[PDB]
Amino acid sequence: PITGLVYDQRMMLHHNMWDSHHPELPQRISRIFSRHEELRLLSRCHRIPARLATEEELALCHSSKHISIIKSSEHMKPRDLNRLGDEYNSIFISNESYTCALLAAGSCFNSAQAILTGQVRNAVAIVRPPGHHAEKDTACGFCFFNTAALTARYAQSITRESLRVLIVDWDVHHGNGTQHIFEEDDSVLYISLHRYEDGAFFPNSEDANYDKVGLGKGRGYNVNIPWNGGKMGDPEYMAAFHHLVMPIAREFAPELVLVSAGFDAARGDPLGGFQVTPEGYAHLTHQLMSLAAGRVLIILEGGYNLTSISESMSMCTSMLLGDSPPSLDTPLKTSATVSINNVLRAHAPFWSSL
Ligand SMILES: O=C(NO)c1c(F)c(F)c(F)c(F)c1F
Ligand SMILES: [K+]
Ligand SMILES: [K+]
Ligand SMILES: [Zn+2]
Repeated sequence: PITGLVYDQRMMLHHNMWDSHHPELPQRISRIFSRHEELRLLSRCHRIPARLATEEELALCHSSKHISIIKSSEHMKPRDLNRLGDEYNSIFISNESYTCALLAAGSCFNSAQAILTGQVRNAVAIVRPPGHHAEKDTACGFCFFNTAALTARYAQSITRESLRVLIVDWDVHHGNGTQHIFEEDDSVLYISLHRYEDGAFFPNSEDANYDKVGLGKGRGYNVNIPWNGGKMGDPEYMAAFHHLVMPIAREFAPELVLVSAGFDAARGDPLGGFQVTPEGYAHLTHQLMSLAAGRVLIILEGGYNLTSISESMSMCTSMLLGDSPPSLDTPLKTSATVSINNVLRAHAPFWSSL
């Protein structure tokens, strides 16, 4: 009954050389790691080493063109880096960015391999840059390669092609890249909760709405839970898990669970505007542990209040370690009930548990 942890200080080297106060800070990962030490959680975990993803691994989800362009940034000069970053939606690049994105992915591959071989029951990956906005052919929203998507395909590559992987994306933003990568796939169930605001919230696309249920063989295997007009918090997230995430997940019966665990829905986040508490994230983690015989990998995505993300992700690791859930502190915001009912109607054709 062992929990893996991967963290490598080298991933701090990715930085914004024009705006050193950009919220996707190097110290996002060192702060989370530190909170694990001062809570004495780190000594309770088995440390899993980081490694570089290979280019062949990147090709599991990304085009050769995209891989070559990001790879080339390693040797670019500052003006050329600024030029190239400005060509994407919300990207900054330094000479170390490519290596850091490689390490983030390879860290998650090693963790998934530890889980699937039974060396650990579950694991946490304290990694940056994030992944879930990255598409097959382009970088986006602070993400270069789609770490969680790659890990799902890597896992299938060391087990069997049709291994059922559930990705739960509780980052406050829609994982546009993850949805698109698996949109026609019934082996990877993608469930995202996200602030939507009728398309006004980043990444600013109606792809995130509840009626995008998947395509082709994938119809039913893409579940968008979009929030509108409300400062959502633990009550809304508990209700979404009770009515939607957990029944669908149980029916799908995943063999591996990946959490795209952004902590920007947290109370205090400067961007998310939501109020999920650390005990909220602990309860969400604890519920997912009832799936896949406990085979859960928690992957850091976004989250920009250094205190909030450090407390929030430490509480997730505490639940993976088997600690009992802390106690939560209200009626759902009326628009949250609407959102949940919209998803319920959109997916009950495909999931009899709804
Ligand atoms: O955290 C994010 N995504 O997970 C994120 C964000 F919070 C922003 F404010 C952005 F402008 C952006 F491009 C992003 F990708
Ligand atoms: K999300
Ligand atoms: K899918
Ligand atoms: Zn986010």
